Amino acid sequence: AFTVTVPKDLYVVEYGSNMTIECKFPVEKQLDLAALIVYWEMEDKNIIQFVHGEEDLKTQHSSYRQRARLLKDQLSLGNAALQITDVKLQDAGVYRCMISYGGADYKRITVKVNAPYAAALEHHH
Amino acid sequence: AFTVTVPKDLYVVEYGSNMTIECKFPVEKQLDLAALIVYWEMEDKNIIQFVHGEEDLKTQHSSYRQRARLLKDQLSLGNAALQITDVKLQDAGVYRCMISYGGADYKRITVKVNAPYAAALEHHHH
Ligand SMILES: COc1cc(OCc2cccc(-c3ccccc3)c2C)cc(OC)c1CN[C@H](C)C(=O)O
Repeated sequence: AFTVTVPKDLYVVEYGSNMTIECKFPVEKQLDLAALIVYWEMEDKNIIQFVHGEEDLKTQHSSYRQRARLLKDQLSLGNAALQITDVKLQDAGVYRCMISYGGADYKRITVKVNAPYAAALEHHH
Repeated sequence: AFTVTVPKDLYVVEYGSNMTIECKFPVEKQLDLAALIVYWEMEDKNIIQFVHGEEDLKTQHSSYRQRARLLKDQLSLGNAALQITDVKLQDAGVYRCMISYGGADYKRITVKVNAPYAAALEHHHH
């Protein structure tokens, strides 16, 4: 069966750093880009959509603009890796990577964000 | 674009009855089952998986045992309908219909559960 796997289903990262959350699917041969679909979301807001070799960002949620990229470089390795830069406190939650490449499956990844008092306090108001 | 559509994205049902929540996907002429993949989840609790023309119950969440069917007949019509029987108070929430058939898409459906005092009282006391 075609199954998406997640090497680590929980990440805890420090406010303001960068994170790469990985999502693995089988790639036996050379990648067939036109058969590939990658959807990354967080809660119910789109982070990246990838169909026919191109990222589509019309969908992408405000709070992910210019901070979220899919390392297409790893896709040929079978790795839909999402890179978030300048991790905010509002990035903590459940992410889902959904992959269709001759079959389909999806997996959740939970992200916790440690933060110093100051950043938490400004998130508070 | 491959688009899953939901004719009704809100359902109101009475406790202990059955509900059928509707989810439609494009099929022009006769269906290719080896390409069809349907997942019904509810707030990240797996309800149904349908792969290779077979429902997969290996991931089915405890609370949906033998209460959930996918109407296998109407799949050729472009109809992924999830059928829940003996609707519980914990069946209220956001459902998600995920469909891969060449393209891929998913849609949410909210379900509210009306229940009389006694049933709500046992649910409250759980
Ligand atoms: C949230 O909506 C989505 C979701 C998309 O992947 C959703 C997606 C992507 C990959 C695999 C599985 C899947 C996983 C397990 C079981 C069944 C399917 C799923 C649901 C792609 C989209 O775009 C291609 C759009 C956008 N709508 C527009 C109308 C469109 O499809 O053009």
